[PDB]
Amino acid sequence: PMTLKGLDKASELATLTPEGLAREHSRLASGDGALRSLSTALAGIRAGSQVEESRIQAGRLLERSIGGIALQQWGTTGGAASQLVLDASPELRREITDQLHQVMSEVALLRQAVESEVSRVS
Repeated sequence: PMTLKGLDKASELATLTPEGLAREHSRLASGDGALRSLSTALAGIRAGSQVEESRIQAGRLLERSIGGIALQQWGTTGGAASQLVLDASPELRREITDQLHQVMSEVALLRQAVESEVSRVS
């Protein structure tokens, strides 16, 4: 459940911005960071879900290249994503954001899958 919460914050990533991209990134990449939690929440599902699909779906995302930078990057500072943003700002926020929103879309598929497993337990 806690892992899902981490992914829940990812919902904000779908509403990321350019201004916050430079700032939110740092914060979103900090403790509890929605950007960082997104990557963590995903990893949590990889070993949090009792379905190979959850891990496969999560893994595929964790291995996915967001904004041209691995997703695992759009969830931590000092990565390639940081450099990617260092270049594009207004456009990145447009494309990167558009991609982020889409990234969460797929996460919802895996997310719901996890809830289904934890739900079935009930």
